[PDB]
Amino acid sequence: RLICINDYEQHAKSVLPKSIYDYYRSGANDEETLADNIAAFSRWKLYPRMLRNVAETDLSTSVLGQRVSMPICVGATAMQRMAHVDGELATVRACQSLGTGMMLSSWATSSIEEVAEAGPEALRWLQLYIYKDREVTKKLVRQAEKMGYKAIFVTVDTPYLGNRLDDVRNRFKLPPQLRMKNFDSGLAAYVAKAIDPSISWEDIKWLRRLTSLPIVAKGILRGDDAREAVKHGLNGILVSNHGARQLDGVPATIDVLPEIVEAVEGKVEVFLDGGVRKGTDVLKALALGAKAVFVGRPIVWGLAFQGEKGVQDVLEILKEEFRLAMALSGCQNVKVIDKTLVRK
Ligand SMILES: Cc1cc2nc3c(=O)[nH]c(=O)nc-3n(C[C@H](O)[C@H](O)[C@H](O)COP(=O)(O)O)c2cc1C
Repeated sequence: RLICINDYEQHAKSVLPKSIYDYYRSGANDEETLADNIAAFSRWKLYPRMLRNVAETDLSTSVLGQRVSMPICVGATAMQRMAHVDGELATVRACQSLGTGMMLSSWATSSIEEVAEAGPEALRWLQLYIYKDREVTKKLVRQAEKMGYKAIFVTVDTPYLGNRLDDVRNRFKLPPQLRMKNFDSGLAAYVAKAIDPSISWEDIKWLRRLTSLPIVAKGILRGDDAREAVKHGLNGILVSNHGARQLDGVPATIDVLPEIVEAVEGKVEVFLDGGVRKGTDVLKALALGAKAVFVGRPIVWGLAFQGEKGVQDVLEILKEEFRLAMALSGCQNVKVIDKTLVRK
């Protein structure tokens, strides 16, 4: 049956209700960036070295000082229990099995505590939105800290929700037996009521004083903004267009990655998400300077197939495709994945 990430998406389309599949699949508006996040990877070509000795390929690396088994981590995707009953709990258990990290959504269908208890040994980080209610915001950060989450990924590209046309057509909302457990399109209205469109760099200063955990700015697309995040004492940049779900017509993340890596001058780690489906995608992102990449939708499709096992399978497919891509390119470990491997 399912031997690559595209197969898991096709299976998911066959077994999820239309409104749930569409919520997970959609991009904003005409979905130009959604297509480009995938097409852009294909424009970057690989220049493999031969005869390097790849008997022993080591995929391990570090994210903000914490070891991971591979440079492929789970990105925040809201409300995972729509795809499968165990939702976030499963994801975290799969991450623990694989030895990689899970970024937990602020809009999870499982609590910060339920997920930590399910994956105590897993590397876990919290994705944060700055809520209008700063007491809501602080108690999410404090709960992450106490529960041995290792970083905060603050999403900075969502003052308002993007306009995902299928959610508006389907009048998206949660199934009746589910909730966000940490507290037109139903979700766009929720954002308008709950999430602060006023936040500025002053709020980043606030958050940077609030916690000693590492903080990564998620959703940066400009070098100037990245340099501002470094000036504010943040510890990494996640180059992201929110899975193409926010402003349509922004570039693909793999295309803006080199500007961001150049702008930060090695001062903080730079990560990528958006369109990662294949081991060669991971290799290209690392060659252009990313420390690791995050996967969003493939994880949801792993849930839709077979829950915890299905997330494990998706992660193992990515790991094996990445291993093969490294070996065929002449790379024994991630430290030798250099810029000459790629050209656009
Ligand atoms: C269904 C879905 C729900 C998402 N929920 C969140 C969220 O709660 N918080 C967040 O910061 N980003 C959210 N994102 C954006 C993802 O973190 C990530 O940037 C994006 O999925 C990466 O692209 P990919 O799906 O192509 O891998 C979501 C994306 C999707 C598809």
